[PDB]
This record gives sequence, structure tokens and C-alpha cells, in this order.
Amino acid sequence: STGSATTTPIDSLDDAYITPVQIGTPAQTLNLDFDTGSSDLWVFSSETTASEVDGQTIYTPSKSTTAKLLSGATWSISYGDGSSSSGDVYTDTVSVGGLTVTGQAVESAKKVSSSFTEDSTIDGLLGLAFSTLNTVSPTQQKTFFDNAKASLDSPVFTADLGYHAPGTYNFGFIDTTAYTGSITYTAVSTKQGFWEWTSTGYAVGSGTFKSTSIDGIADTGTTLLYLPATVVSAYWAQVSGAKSSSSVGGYVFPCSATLPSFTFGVGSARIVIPGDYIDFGPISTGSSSCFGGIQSSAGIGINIFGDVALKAAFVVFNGATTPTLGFASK
Ligand SMILES: NCc1ccc(C(F)(F)F)cc1
Repeated sequence: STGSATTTPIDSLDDAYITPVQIGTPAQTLNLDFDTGSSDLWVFSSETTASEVDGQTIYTPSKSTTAKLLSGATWSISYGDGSSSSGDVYTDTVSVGGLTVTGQAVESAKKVSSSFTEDSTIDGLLGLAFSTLNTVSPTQQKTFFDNAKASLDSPVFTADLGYHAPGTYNFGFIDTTAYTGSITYTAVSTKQGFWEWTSTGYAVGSGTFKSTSIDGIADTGTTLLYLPATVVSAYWAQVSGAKSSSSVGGYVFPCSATLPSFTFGVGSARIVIPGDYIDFGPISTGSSSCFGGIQSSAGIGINIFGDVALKAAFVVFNGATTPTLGFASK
């Protein structure tokens, strides 16, 4: 079987993408952030403290005939940006774009950090990294992709994120009309639980391609592109007036500048990120300083190929016994 769902940017900057997901019987539809950088399916619920909920749609397990409390199980998770959430665990039926999994662990948030509360467009997260990262204790739980794998036609899902436009998450098949040319596959390391791979180098604008190995993760749940300081300095040096700001927390540039493209390597292939994708707009309303979409990973400890990079490509997450990542131009 297969599934297919439209994903839509939450705002005008593509800060995140939400995808409708049906949970429970009868269906309760929540808009979840599909995150290949984590492995928990957690939702705002009727159990979330009332003061930490501001306009989100909530999951009510008491109204689902198929919901079952997973007795004794708890979860607690903290993201790389400092966000966090925690609560208890139900099992229920979960469907994405026609693809249904029964007995999926649905982690009901009892507490959520402030950054989730002030984001009324995101009802929760659907983790798509490897199940070794799932935070349910004492019995670790499988992700939606892992539970659906056996019944999928092909153990793959694809991310086709749009630039200021809706896109598509497909499960179980590769849409050969969604990309141009060939898909270039590259090996994945699962040792840290991430979709971790090695890029073969980079170029800035029309400059020469620098062959260098850049280890990093493919993370639909991270907005920006986080790369080593040497790479990020070489990019921003080509933008007049760009500088790293301590008060802002990253590279900023004059909103009147035009940004060069950024190219990253996938084996022998090249993926070009148009300069417009790197513009994240004024750092504050009315400001003439704009925030850059390519930032240094030095403070993080891992390089992150976030939405800025992934939306320039058609990306295949191949969850075969030997996992691989496929990239195609589109
Ligand atoms: N999008 C999930 C996520 C967030 C942060 C990280 C970090 F910071 F640990 F790399 C990995 C994955």
C-alpha cells in the first residue's frame, strides 16, 4: 500500500511545514510537523496543561474508540533549539494520506515548552528518524514509518518541499514525475539514529566547486542550513555588508543585497540552492537588516541539511535494510 499527503508552509518564510494526520476513531485531524530529525509522534491533547495551549487542535483520546493507554509508559524529549515536551503514551490508529497504521504510539503531551505554545499552527510532531531515538520509557516505541514499513509497496518515503508553496510527502512509492534527471543515492549512517550522510563539497554562486567531505543530517524539522564555520564564512564573504551578529545570533545582511546561490554535492551530482531561498527577511519588522538562511554549525556540534537545502531537491528516504538517501533536481 501507499500514502500521499500535502504539506504546507506555516508562514510566509517557510519556517515549518504542517501535514494533516488522522488519529483515532472517529478520525481527529491534527496538523503535524513531519520531522526526520526525531523519532517521537507527540501531540497536543486534552491532557496538556490548559495554560500551555493557545489555539492548537488537541487530541482527545477519550473520544476515540480505538485509543488505549500504554500503562506505565512516559516520554520526555528536548530538541536542539532548547524546546521540550513530555507526558504519557496512548496507542491508537493513525493515518497519513490514506496510509493507516493500527497500534501506533501517540505520545500525549502533558507539558510543552513555550516555543510550541506560541505556535498555534503546529499541533504536534511526527518523527521520521530511526526508532532507536524514540524517548518512550521503559518500552521504546517505533515510528510511523517503521510500523508502516511491512505493508508499504517499497520501504521508502519522499519529501518534496515547496518554496513558499505546498509540497508532498509520499509513502511507499517514488513519483517519477516529481523530479528531473536521475536520482543520486548516497550511503546513510544510522549510528546516531539520524539520516546521516556525507556531502561531497560545495560552491558559492558561480565559483569553483570545493571538493570536501561534509558530514551532516537530512532534517525536515530544521528550518535553516547549518554548516561548518569555514563554509559559512566563504558564502557570506560574497555578500556586500554581510556580517555575523552576536546580538542577533547569526549572519545578517543588508536587505537590499542580492544573494548568491549555494551548491552542495551528492556523490558526483550537484544540488543548487537558489539565492532567494537563503533570504529569511528582516530581523524585525521595518528593519533593513535581513537574516541569513545559511548559518554556522559550530555551536551545535553537527551539520544540518534543513528545509533550506531539502526544498531545493526531491529527496528519497530509503528505509531498506541498508538505508540510503536519494537526491534529485526538480
Ligand atoms: N529536527 C529534530 C532535531 C533537532 C535538533 C537536532 C540536533 F540539534 F541535535 F542536531 C537534531 C534533530
